[PDB]
Amino acid sequence: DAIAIVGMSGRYPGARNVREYWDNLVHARNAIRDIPTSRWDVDKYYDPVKVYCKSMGMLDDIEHFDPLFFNIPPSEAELMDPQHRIFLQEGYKAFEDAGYNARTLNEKKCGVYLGIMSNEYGVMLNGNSFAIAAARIPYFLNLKGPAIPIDTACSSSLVGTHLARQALINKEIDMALVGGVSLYLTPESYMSMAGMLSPDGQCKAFDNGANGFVPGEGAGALVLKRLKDAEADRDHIYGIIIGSGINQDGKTNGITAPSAKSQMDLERDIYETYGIHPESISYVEMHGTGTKQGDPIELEALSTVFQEKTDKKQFCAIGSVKSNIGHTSAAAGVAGVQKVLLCMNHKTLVPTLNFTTPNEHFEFEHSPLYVNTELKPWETADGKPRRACVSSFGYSGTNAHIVIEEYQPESALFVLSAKKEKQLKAYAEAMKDFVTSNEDIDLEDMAYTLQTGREAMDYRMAFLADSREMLIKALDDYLAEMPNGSIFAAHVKTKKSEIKLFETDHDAKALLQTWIEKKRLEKVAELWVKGLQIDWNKLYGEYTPRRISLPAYPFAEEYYWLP
Amino acid sequence: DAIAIVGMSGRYPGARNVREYWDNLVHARNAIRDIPTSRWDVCKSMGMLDDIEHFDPLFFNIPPSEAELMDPQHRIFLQEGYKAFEDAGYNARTLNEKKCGVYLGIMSNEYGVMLGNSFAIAAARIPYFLNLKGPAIPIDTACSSSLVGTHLARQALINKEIDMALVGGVSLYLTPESYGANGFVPGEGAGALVLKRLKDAEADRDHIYGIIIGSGINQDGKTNGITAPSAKSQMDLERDIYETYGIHPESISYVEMHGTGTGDPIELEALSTVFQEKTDKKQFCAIGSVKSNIGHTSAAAGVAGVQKVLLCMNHKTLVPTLNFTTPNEHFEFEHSPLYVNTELKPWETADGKPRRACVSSFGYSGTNAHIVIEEYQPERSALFVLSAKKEKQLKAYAEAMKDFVTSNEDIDLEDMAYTLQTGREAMDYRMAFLADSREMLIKALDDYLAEMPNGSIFAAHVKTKKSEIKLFETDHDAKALLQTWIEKKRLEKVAELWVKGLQIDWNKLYGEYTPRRISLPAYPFAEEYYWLP
Repeated sequence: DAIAIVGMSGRYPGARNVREYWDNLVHARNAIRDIPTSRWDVDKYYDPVKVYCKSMGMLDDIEHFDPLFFNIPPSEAELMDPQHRIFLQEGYKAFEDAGYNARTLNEKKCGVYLGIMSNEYGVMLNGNSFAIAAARIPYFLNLKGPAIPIDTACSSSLVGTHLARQALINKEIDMALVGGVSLYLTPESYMSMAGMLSPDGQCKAFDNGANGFVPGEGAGALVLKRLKDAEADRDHIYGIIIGSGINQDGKTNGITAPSAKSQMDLERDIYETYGIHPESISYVEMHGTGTKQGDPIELEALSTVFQEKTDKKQFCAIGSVKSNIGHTSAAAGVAGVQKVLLCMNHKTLVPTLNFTTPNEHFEFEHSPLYVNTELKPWETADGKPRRACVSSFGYSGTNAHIVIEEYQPESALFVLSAKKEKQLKAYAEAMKDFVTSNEDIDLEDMAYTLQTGREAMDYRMAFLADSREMLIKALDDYLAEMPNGSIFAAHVKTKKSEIKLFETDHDAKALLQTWIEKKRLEKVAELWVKGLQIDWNKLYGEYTPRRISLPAYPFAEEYYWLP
Repeated sequence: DAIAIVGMSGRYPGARNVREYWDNLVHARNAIRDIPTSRWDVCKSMGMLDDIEHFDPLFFNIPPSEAELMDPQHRIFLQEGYKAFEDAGYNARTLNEKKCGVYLGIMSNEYGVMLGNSFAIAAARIPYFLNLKGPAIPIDTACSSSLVGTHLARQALINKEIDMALVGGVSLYLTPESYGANGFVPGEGAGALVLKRLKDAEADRDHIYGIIIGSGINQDGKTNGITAPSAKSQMDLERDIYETYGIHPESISYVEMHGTGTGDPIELEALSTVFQEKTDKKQFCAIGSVKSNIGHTSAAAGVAGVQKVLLCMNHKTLVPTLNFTTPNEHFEFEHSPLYVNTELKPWETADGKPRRACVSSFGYSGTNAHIVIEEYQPERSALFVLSAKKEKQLKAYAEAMKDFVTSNEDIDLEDMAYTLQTGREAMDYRMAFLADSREMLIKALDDYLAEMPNGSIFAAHVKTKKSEIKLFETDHDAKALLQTWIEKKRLEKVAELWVKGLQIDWNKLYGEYTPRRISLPAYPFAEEYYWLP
């Protein structure tokens, strides 16, 4: 039936994570920049009539990787496509976002479906097959569901989402990591213009001045489960997928041209199959690439399908994040889904950019659709959950469309750890920023998540806090190395002797168990940082807190490029 | 009634301790040497102690600079006295505030003059260090000093004025100025005994070397010259003691004579006459003098003799008296109760009667003493612990224990561990180990000394491990775990924790078999040189 999205991680132009992404969207920020010479020299390729676009939605630090975290030799890192490296990181972080760790994922029937469409690094070098790109994560975490790369060009990550959904419903897997990754590493590839690119370097979605897309980079992952399992497992749930479908354009006027009829059929069939009335939908994240013939075809298709069922006018907002971050290709779908989920969570619609005058080839006034250019509350009538769609179409003609529905749910001991001390310090900084930014965080949920939803690694710190202010001060104290009697920190390999007593002796265990049961948190904390395994469940009686989204591991930022 | 001797320590010519002393006596060794030029430039002979300058002032909370200003007589007795307590199995903790008297025989001031150093302070050193509360009295009755002290301590214990007494003597010969039978050769020495009422010693489960069943002191009075002896006074002394305390001369089988080798014939006649008043029996009582081995140890003479007698009783063995070829012309042995023993032989007793002996000590000032001693007749892995105030001394302690165990094939391992646990202060530098046999024990100590890794051996400096044992000191279930460990089996765990500084309740290791304290090697003091500043 319904598929729950229980974890996400995103890395897009101008946004190192989904929290920065959200902030940028709310503030209607455009992340497209001129291509710097550190990538390539546009002047050596630029011709205005060769490349005729000098702009890109770019990721920062595409060379950074933490190979030691993944048990990969540093020298092997140089030989890895950064698309592989970046997804390995984001994919991992999605799991941690959900509150799952290596221990809890071991032997899980989790499928991995990875959108990917380019091979630039591999060619530059003359391990880097699509097949291996997908298999990296399963190999690392010991997952047992199929690992499949999907190259349907720009629809890739949405197509993957469909396949994962069907495998989950058919009970072939019990979890799914779906995502996409796209980088533009060479003048040659980003180049193919074929007439595709805008000379102004913007995706002018829905606008009469639409004249092509600007290439964007991105890497995004989702964690999917059956809704029934997600509720039983007490996951935190971003939203639910209540319908999806994929099809083909077939014979068009040129293989990269779109088909109105196919787009209508896709959308109509989905709504009919899953009993979804177009009136129930209030936002659509369009493919919306800002191409002159593509935009009006998409608009006309969707409008027509909606109008078949309803006379209501201008009830459904449309937008495209490609207006913000460019066309992130294989990662386009996951970028779009993540926008909609964030919109749902905050009950807020955000502006679509670069829209001045409606495309002449489509009339909005008598349409169910309207272009939203406002930061405004996402209103819903009665009790009803918000519903949205995401479309993604590829140049090869393979189309995807999913329907997402809002999910409507019915002193603490803080522990942190990392594989190196430097990353532990980075972790504490990320948590401090997060708590600073999120004034309403549930302290018990957060602590519970750090306890049960993160792997205890070798470098540890812990502390007590009963308030946001106390929490922030503890982290500040830790970071500033200024003495605080409630802060504990150790390297586990150093302390083995100081812990053995509680591991072997019968009365010491019984003491430790009593400590945990009577909530003697200082004592539990001191021992935990030293490496003692704590049964966290014992900390909780009638009331158990819930896992929530927190910042994920802050990987070492080590530079690896061509050998 | 009876007084138990529950601790002893001794340092005599040729003997750094009471075990070497015994060995020397058994082998009829003579410790008299020519006086070297390092003492002074030269009678040219003396019974000398070795390294009289050596002291461990830090152990005793004394500034190293003060040590140079201390009479070495004070310093050496401080050490020997302390070791006597440890021999008995008592430590700083268990002695704190005890009503223990200190009676110290001392009769010279050489160092003070050469240069704090009063007799009054000499006696008070140990009480000050250990916080004892019985009177501290120095006794100068010349060569009878330590035996006079013994008498006074005995009377105080019987009157219940004190509950313990440290009695002792110390004599050094530091200057040329203060310095067959032909006179005596001067000897140096320091000795101490620990005394208790017998009833207390048995209730407290002390180990008991022997019991004092009679003692007396008196004066020569008017003699022909103040340093001459009085046959009559010696007789009266001995008779009065035997009569007061119901002691029949026939029961006595050894007498350690004053026996300075001058005097001799008067002592022989006196004792012989007193014995003969009560018995016709001939040549039943052996006589000797340890002054033939070690010289005339002066203030320490009494304690040296008492220790010889106790060692004899313990080993049920009589040892040779030396330098005897032909009897003194002025006394006829053949029809006497007395005979000079020159043999190493079994000390025989009839029908399981306890052996009895006497010690006589007579001073040049005319103050005499005589005491009567009776032999005392009493009715799995272990955890061995050692500690010292410096690592160097811990190493020396381990060596001393290994030698001791090597020399004593019949040591009770449980008793020894028990003594190391309860009868020594746990100090800052620690080692511990398990053993279930003599061989394992010796091996462990060897391994420790040779620095050969051994999984049964644990060692730590306590100041370094504080953070590591806190986990056990305050928490209730950690204590329960420790109590389960020590209540009871894992010993390895108790050992690891103990060396790190955790206080253990040694009693809990024992359900209703409890082992007994025994004599073991005492602290091996740092051997630092201090002399005139």
